[PDB]
Amino acid sequence: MRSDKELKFLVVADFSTMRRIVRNLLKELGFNNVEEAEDGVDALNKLQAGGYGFVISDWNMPNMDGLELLKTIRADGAMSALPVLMVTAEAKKENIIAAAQAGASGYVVKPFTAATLEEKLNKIFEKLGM
Repeated sequence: MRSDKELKFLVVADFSTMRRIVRNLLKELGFNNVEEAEDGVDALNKLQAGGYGFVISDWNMPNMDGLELLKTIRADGAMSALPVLMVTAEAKKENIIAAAQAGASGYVVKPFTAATLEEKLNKIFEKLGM
């Protein structure tokens, strides 16, 4: 429905190209309420204003990385409920375990196709009920 398509996303990544790819895939899926941030600090400044419903973060970023962003989110009372999808690089399963242990709603490995992202997004929406 139009209503659920209203879910507000925050895409967090140092690389503009990455933010562009994700933002287009979201648009292909019908989600137009998308915002961007370039590091963990910029993201927290936007999240604290509230009213966000889903966060997608890349892993390596300056100032505050993705893992650190995730722990910060999970430790904040008002934010601990946010669904958070972590993007990680291949050859780094340690990153996958780390994200699971920190409370990531899910992870997606890059590069990823339009199909994979949707696949992971849908799995998350079932678990939390959306």
